[PDB]
Amino acid sequence: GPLGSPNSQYLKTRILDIYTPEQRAGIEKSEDWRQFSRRMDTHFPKLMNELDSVYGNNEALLPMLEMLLAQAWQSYSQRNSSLKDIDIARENNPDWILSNKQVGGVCYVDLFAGDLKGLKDKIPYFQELGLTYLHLMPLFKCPEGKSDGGYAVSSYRDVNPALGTIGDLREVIAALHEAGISAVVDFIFNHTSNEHEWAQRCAAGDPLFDNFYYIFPDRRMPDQYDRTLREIFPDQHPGGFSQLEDGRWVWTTFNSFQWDLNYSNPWVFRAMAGEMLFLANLGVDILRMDAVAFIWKQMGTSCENLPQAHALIRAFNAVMRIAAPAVFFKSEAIVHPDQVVQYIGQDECQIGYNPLQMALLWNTLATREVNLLHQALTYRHNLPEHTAWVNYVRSHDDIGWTFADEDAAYLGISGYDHRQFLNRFFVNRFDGSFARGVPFQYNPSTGDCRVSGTAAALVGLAQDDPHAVDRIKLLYSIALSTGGLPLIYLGDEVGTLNDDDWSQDSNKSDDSRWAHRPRYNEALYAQRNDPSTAAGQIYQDLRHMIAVRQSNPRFDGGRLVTFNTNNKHIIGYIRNNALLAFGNFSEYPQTVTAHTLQAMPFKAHDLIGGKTVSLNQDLTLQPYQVMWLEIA
Ligand SMILES: O=C(CO)[C@@H](O[C@H]1O[C@H](CO)[C@@H](O)[C@H](O)[C@H]1O)[C@H](O)[C@H](O)CO
Ligand SMILES: OC[C@H]1O[C@](O)(CO)[C@@H](O[C@H]2O[C@H](CO)[C@@H](O)[C@H](O)[C@H]2O)[C@@H]1O
Repeated sequence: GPLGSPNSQYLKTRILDIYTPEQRAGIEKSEDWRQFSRRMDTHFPKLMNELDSVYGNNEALLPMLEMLLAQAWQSYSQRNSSLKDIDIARENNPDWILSNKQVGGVCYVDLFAGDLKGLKDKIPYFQELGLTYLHLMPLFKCPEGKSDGGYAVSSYRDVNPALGTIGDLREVIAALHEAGISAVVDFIFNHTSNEHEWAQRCAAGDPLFDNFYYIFPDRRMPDQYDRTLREIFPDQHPGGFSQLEDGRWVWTTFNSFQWDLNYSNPWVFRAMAGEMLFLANLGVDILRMDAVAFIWKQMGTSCENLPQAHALIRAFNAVMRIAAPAVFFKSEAIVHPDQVVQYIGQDECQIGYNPLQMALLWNTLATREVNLLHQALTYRHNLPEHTAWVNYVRSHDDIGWTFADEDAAYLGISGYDHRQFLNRFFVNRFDGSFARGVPFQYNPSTGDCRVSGTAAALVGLAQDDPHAVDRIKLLYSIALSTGGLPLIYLGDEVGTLNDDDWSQDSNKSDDSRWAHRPRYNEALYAQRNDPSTAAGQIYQDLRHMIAVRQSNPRFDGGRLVTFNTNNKHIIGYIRNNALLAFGNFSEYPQTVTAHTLQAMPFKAHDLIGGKTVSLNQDLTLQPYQVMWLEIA
């Protein structure tokens, strides 16, 4: 703007006004201030541009921003020197996320290890597995009873006391860092629980919390909005709103006890940015940006993926570039693939879940046909510089069939009919199916349904299907080798089956996702080194692929080129022009012809099986065989 308007230099002089002139002189000369000052200059114009694009000439914008930047300085000043070293290192190495060295795991602290002290005791296991990244499921205070598995947050600062204290969390994070492991946690920034102090105060009409949520007097606007809102948990409530005891209606995209925060209020942004800086200074390395798609609402639209949602995330990003450069964002957007990828950017979310690949791994097991998977790896895999996918096989959530109908239509596939088939297959309602999953949120108004169940349940391990172990290794091979940071759902690496206690526990019984949230299975973990057990076969074969990925630089980076196998059952792709991966999605042997392989060297070492493979004749793969062939 013109002479007189706000800019980094203006804002910095006002930050320093809290100091006596004597104190100020010292602050300005300090190392912390020089670093803060240079990052302000570099990144503040982005923060201002993004916020201006959202809030425009809102009276509260300048006061809120000065408040937030004063907080950003106090936060960076307090930030521990070991974390400032990580800041400098990541500032100098934006592609750390793209290294083949990275392998992630995720677990619930309570289910996997009891409590935070118990989790700290599991760290030698994480090292034995090879993890360099560990996502811990929501850790903070939440409603007793039903809390959407911790996702209805009653406090961003107080640890759930069943898990331990903030001090225990601090020690865990430092212990993870000592072991070479990044700490990853959720930033549940779209909504709080209805017991959160802000929600109570907002609903009670406390002016300090005016417009922190979206509360309406009656159904007039909810009915209007509901004309275009998708139902995420239709078993819980219709549309996007829930009714308070006093008769008013509040926006609740998810459960009725999760109230969507009102980002059209710039004081909400500032509030959440303060919570973000608190997590940063715990030493968190990556924040999982929960429900990114939903943070802006607009009548007559889906209220998903709106331009302002992307702008607010880029504003949050610039706050981290200024006050905690180590802290990266992981986008969790389970939406149309055209929209998934728009969250991924060095200035937005540097990494994002890849639900397209994950959904299509499962699809290809069901159909035995790699067509959709091949299409996605050909046209939707490669990303902008300085960004990466998080490739995964399962998560704490159901599987949604989030492939693009337009893509499927190019292949002669009707998306609607195909999902009906996938849904039947994976819940064991299709002749011959190996899968033992359970439905989640069947919606009779749309035909939509998703699938619950662990990786091992969905491949046939519960019934001892002789192909189950090999199916698990095949799916993980692809997440481990396509390019991106792979994420193991801990428990999968020993073949953990569903919890069949869940259906009868009245705090869980309306949420079939609890089927694939079992506790740590001591008996299976105890078999992990025994090659005659399914646990041992799964664990040693995953561990072997992790060792290869992490040691072999032909896996480095996020880029791939697909290779046409000329066999509809076999997927093929090349990393770094040097590693040729084939995966057979058929339960029968399948061949890649000598003719298809003419451009390849006569012989190549297979890193999976350890044998030299001849490529100048027909290559027959065993049912569900993976080969990782060194061609350069
Ligand atoms: O269910 C979800 C939507 O299909 C939400 O998922 C996220 O938040 C939910 C509420 O906090 C929580 O239920 C779920 O475990 C969490 O992963 C995700 O934000 C969504 O997948 C991304 O677009
Ligand atoms: O076109 C005949 C037959 O010959 C090749 O082009 C090899 O010379 C086969 O194509 C395969 O190999 C290519 C180079 O490695 C690769 O890019 C193709 O994806 C793959 O099918 C083709 O089948």
